[PDB]
Amino acid sequence: APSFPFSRASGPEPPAEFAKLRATNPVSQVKLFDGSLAWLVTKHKDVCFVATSEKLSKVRTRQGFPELSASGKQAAKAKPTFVDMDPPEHMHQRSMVEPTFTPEAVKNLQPYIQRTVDDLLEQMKQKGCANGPVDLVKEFALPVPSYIIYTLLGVPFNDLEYLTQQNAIRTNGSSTAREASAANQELLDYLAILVEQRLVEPKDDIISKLCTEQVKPGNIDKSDAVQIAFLLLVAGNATMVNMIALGVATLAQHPDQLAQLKANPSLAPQFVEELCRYHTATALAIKRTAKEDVMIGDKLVRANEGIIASNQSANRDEEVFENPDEFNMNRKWPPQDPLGFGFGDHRCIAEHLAKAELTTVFSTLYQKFPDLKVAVPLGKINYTPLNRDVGIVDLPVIF
Ligand code: HEM
Repeated sequence: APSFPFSRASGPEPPAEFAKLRATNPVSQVKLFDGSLAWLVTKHKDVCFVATSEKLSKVRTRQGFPELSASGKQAAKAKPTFVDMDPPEHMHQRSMVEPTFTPEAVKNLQPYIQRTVDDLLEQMKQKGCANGPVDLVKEFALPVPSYIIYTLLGVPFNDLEYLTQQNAIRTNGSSTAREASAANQELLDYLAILVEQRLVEPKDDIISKLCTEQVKPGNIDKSDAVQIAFLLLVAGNATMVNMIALGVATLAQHPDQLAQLKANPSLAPQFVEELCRYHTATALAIKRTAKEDVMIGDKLVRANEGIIASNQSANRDEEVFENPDEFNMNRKWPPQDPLGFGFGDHRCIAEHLAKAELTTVFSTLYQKFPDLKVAVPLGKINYTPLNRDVGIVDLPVIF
């Protein structure tokens, strides 16, 4: 049984192990850091199965849950939020914050999203270019999702820049454990303040909604509200940043498609669709423990055994996506759902918001800067460590 998680084949590539497993051992056992075993599911059909089976659980206090790291096991001790709940608890809490993320609400947020992107682009533009190349991540990829989620949560405008930086420290590779923990606790303390403030004087934001609709009524307590807000913040911000950076790098890697996108920004949604399939920046979230014996393919997963369903592998499943390793924004999509945002009940609550942010970025970026170019050789891009989800740390660009 090989050690898992695997390491990416290279900067922009997924672990090489998946393709081989999909072809000769679709459901196999892998070894976790603590020596425990878990079943790794690699085929699309099987990942969908794992994502929806009611015989499987997300509760981390269940023996057999596939924790992939030491900190993961320790974090499982805290009171859980809907991300780690099974029905009916899951939807009971998730539904408390769903409203802001529906396709309709996101559609209505479009002008705000566009406005946020335009402003950041305009700033990045005045950030000059005569003084050398600028870092697209620090100047654009990072603040776009950060400002949007912070603003949606209820953070005032003047606090955005500082909080964006602090939340970034939480996951920065350069950050020490101490710095990361401090930023983490700092954000939690700040949200606790906002919750106290919004309880007294609610505004038009998620935190306020939690306070008035759930805290005051006594459905949840203040700390719960804080944890739900924190979850919405940290769950996908880092991923958003990486996806934006990865999209820019990918376009540079395929001049033909960049030319096509420049000539037709209306192709942004298709490009984002292909981007979320090709670069599965969140590939270790579909994990479960078997509540009872379950058969998957030619394997029997016994009660209390853990399962890791790789949506990254599923998105490269040759049986579903033709020429899966080819990035093609003009790709002819099959009826099967790409799994960049998961599947089933737990499917990313912000899938629509995330795609809207990406679509806005890629339909505006090259209209603002038609000659935007990565300022270093593509093969020199600074990707995240290979033992981590795919992403880019920094990306110098000129325009
Ligand atoms: C483009 C970036 C994003 C990608 C690719 C992504 C992908 C995912 C994936 C694969 C999952 C696991 C779904 C499952 O269990 O099947 C997930 C869950 C989740 N994501 Fe994201 N996500 C993104 C952005 C966001 C953003 C912007 C937020 C916050 C505003 C967010 C909040 C969450 C939450 C709270 C969950 C847990 C949902 C649940 O368990 O019910 N995600 N995301």
